[PDB]
Amino acid sequence: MKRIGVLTSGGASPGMNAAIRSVVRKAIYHGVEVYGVYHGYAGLIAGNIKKLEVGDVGDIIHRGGTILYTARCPEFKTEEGQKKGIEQLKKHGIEGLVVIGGDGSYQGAKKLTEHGFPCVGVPGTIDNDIPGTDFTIGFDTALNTVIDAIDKIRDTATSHERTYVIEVMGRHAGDIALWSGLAGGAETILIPEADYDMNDVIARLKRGHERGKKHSIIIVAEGVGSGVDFGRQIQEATGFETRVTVLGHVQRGGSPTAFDRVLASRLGARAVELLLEGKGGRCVGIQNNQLVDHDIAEALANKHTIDQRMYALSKELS
Amino acid sequence: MKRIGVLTSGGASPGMNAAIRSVVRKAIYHGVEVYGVYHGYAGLIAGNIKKLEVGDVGDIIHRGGTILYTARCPEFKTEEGQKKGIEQLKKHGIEGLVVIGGDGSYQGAKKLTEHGFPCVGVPGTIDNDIPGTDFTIGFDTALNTVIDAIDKIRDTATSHERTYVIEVMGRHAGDIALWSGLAGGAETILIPEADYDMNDVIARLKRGHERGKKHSIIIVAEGVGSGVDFGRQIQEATGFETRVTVLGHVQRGGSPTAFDRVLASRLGARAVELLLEGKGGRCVGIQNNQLVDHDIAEALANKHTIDQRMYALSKELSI
Amino acid sequence: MKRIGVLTSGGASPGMNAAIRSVVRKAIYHGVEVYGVYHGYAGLIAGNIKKLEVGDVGDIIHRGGTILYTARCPEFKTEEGQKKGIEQLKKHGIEGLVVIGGDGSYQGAKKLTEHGFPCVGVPGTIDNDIPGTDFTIGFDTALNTVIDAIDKIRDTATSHERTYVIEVMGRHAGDIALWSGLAGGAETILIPEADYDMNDVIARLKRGHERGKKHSIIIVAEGVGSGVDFGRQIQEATGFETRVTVLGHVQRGGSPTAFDRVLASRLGARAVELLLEGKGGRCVGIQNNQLVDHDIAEALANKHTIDQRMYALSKELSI
Amino acid sequence: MKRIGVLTSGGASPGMNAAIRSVVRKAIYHGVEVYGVYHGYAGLIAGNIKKLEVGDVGDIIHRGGTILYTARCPEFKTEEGQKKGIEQLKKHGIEGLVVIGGDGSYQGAKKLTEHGFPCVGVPGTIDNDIPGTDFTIGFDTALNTVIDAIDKIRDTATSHERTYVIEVMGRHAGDIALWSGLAGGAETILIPEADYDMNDVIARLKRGHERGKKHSIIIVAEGVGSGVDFGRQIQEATGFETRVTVLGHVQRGGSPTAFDRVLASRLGARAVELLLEGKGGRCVGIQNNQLVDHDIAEALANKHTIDQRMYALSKELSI
Repeated sequence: MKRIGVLTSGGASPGMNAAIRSVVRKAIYHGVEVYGVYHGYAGLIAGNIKKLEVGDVGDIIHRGGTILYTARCPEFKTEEGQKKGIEQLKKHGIEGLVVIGGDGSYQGAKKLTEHGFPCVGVPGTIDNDIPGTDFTIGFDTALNTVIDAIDKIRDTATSHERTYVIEVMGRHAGDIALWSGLAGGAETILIPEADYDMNDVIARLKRGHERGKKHSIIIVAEGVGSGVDFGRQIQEATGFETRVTVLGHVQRGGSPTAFDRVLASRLGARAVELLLEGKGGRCVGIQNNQLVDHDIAEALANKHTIDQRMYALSKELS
Repeated sequence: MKRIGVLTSGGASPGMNAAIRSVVRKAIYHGVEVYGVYHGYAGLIAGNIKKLEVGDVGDIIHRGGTILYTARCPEFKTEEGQKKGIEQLKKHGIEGLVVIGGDGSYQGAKKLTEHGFPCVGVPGTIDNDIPGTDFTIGFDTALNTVIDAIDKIRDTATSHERTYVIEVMGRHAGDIALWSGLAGGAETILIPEADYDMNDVIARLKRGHERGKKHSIIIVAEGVGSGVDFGRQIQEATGFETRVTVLGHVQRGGSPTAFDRVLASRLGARAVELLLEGKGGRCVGIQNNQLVDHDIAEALANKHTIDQRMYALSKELSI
Repeated sequence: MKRIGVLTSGGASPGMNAAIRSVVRKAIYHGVEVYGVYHGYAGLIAGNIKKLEVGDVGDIIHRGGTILYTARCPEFKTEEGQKKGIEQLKKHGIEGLVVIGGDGSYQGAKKLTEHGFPCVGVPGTIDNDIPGTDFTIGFDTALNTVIDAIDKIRDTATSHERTYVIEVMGRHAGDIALWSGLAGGAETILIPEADYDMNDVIARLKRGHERGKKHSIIIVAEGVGSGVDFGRQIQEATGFETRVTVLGHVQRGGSPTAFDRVLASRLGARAVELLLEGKGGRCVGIQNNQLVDHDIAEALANKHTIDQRMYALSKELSI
Repeated sequence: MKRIGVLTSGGASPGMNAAIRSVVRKAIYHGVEVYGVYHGYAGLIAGNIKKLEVGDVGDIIHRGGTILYTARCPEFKTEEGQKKGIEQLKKHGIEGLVVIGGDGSYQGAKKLTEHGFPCVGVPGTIDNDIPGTDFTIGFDTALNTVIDAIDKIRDTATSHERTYVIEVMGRHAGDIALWSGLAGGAETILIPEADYDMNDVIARLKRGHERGKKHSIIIVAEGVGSGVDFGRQIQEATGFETRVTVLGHVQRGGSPTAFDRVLASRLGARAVELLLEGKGGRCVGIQNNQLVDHDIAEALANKHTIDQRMYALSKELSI
């Protein structure tokens, strides 16, 4: 390929810029041209396209967010929209596309290949909810953002404010909550992939309160419910003053950790390799500490799960 | 004096441990013993008191929280509680008490000295709402905790998600919201002191959406209302999708910044000087970048005010 | 005036971007245009100049370094260079210049002012060594970068290997060393502004070890000497294993703290006010926690000092 | 078992406390008592041992260092010391030992193992140089400490000072340098496990400035040489001003990252299970993202390697 393109879609994840940097440098290394597609598939249809030079990625490896931006584009989820995209790619001489984003962005990667445009998906999201990869780019950073908040909460325990609820992201995937909860030494972790009894939870608060536990910290994945609601119900049920933190989109931001930069760099480069190998409709990932790549359709067909042992471990440790 | 005591009261504040360290080390340097009182005034009344050795404060300067803990004590708001408190101090041969905390800790200090027991207040709280000091110990750390959140939100630029409400601590004082908002480049800051026109907030929003502004960040002091409420109001009224962060007690936690450890070290040491030089019923502070102390009652009689020019400036820099 | 300019000179300082943003926004608030001058005085001479739009500082408040870049320029020390600069300014319609930087950047502002061109200086450097201000923009951030290192070192103590020497920046000023050493609980601090005695030092270290002091941390301002050398000088004197950290230029990098962003915002805006009021040849600062401005020549005439009580306090607390 | 023990040996490593916490909590869940052995093997021989209550580990998961302390012990490398150790263990009714530390600590585990005392090794070090595991507890945290410095150096840019040398830890392993180098966007990485042509290095450096590279960063593992010496070679060969930063022991310090805390928790817990399962003379680890365990002596026979494709990757990306 003489020229490829790269875009980000699905909302920000720390390490997207590291991944863009890798795609650009890896391709330029092999003599390939790289074009930035701004604003995701929306910018693709709109022809918001511009060459990325070696220097254009020379100061971004440590930056959060994405220099290419992202934008939702339902228009691309249609035939006429995909056609506008294809047309814009051909007009710019772009022969293949690296798509960095969430599972949603993958669908578009697939369609493009079917119409003779090799596209490879790179997992950029904090959710860690993409099949065919143990870890998505940004998950590690989000975890550290979450434990930063948990650590600070540990300093604030008094006798009358001793119970804390922290709501983290994770609409369907409990990964953020589970890993954060374990690393944060949380007493209770509520996730969608595991059922919980609010009585067992309240019972656990009291047991801790009895043996003199300095603080009870409850981690709640957003997919399970509102931090505000859980906290209010707990206070209502126990008489214990309950304080609530809702991190929100903070979890998507900040400079990527070392693990995210490294993962981003490897997957990004791997994506370029696949295109040059003539492969397409593939997504990259890491599995058992090894770089893998799967057919998009096959990968998307699996169901994401969490490590139950780790969930169980977290209960033992508290 | 041969023996003094030290205690922490009110919410946790980053730098409390640095203040405790300073109290202990400054006293020991002058050949005075320091006894730790645990759990604030509740612990004082209960007699939860124990000598602090030089090594008990050797690894705390950089630690958040307070090794002495804090606990509510309504009883100490009565003659009975004050008497019990004094009984315990006397029983342990404690001749003066350094109290590190917020507004309500100072009331206890005033009452104590009105009862003939030497007591000095040190301003330990994040919300900068203590008389006789430009800055309380913990405020600067809290500010940095808030902008950490704001900075991360600036990395999340989705075209349809560019409106963010962040609820910070305040209640009565808008200092945290004001300083973190100015430092964080917030578009709008809602503080309890000033009036706000929701009409103005929305117009400023739209004005920024038109000009292509990538992030609209609104800081709301809890004293003004709930971030979630405002987020809903703003989305209902503009159709701009609005995301909300409520930081909560994260703002009280974490390792103190350099400024807070310095302030804490200087102020804790001064409180000791005041006790050893016969003074009492005073609180320490920093004003116009100078170490000061005041009669507690006199200081408590002044209303706290936010810097009005800084508020005005923040509005000039956003637009 | 209807058009001003702004540039950055001297080493990079965290908060420079916050200052730039404030200059642009404040000017724009009063209907005035701002043109950025890139690569410092060098860029001013070479005519590297471009208008700054409101969107060009819309995302920098939290960024370290400077989007206008900085560079050395000996030519601007000469009258030919200075003239070529005004030439370039008047070519672009710039009626006043804001200069954000260290000592050196102030000389150029003096000269431009001697040549009848309205210029105001803003103190941007980490070493706190700029007259007419208690604190320079960047100082607070550097202290926090230093204590982050000191904090990590505390985690690595081991009774046999427990003596650490950290060398910090500050060419001729011991502010960084003094504040960071007080904030980090250092046992000993070496700065140009106070005589030291390695014997008095060695004894400290031993008395500390005698009573089982967990760790011994020594902070050394680079203007006093090398840390690697004080390290070697300390081992063969006590037999104590000694580790040395030299931080170097990390102290200049990083996102500015809340205090630096606030200072930078207040000083930047004040610099614009001065120009628009026709009051060039000044520098701005904060003194006794109030905003101030001074004639540059007069300010530069003042010698730099530190708070001796604070140095004395750090000695008292490290027992 | 009714009662086991845990200690830490080798340098300090972030996550040791999370590991200690997990050993203690996991044991308690199974109704086993845990006794702390302070100061590693030195303390074991000396009988520096005390029961750890469930509350002794209640606030350490996020703390750097180790509450049990670490110490060197040549004595334990001898038959006599080993027996005194076992004697002290029996003396306290300790039936099994969890050893958290570096490969030095594993030797002692193997030895207590040849003596028929149940011991499980847990890999706690930053250099990632321990057999039977892809990652050691503390490695990830150290990487992030290194890139924090590299990131700040990026804010420090000029035409004059554009070349930076950073010396990082690792002992005999290049892992820290390779991973931090890749994560930090280093132009050149010098590690023990791969040959380097200094002229290629020099040539690559010039190649970069010719094309106006923002900053040139070079990472040097300490086991390859001295940062200061490389920086001199480079300034002398290019005339480019080269600033050296030697991070030193700061890399061992700080609060563990999420991954280190999770790793520590899992490996600590697994280590206890192995003792209760009547195993011993094993070390635990993570390989291919799965919990594993191996015979100590066997694992100790494997040579350390790094990912060479990763190394090549770093070369490709820094053009």
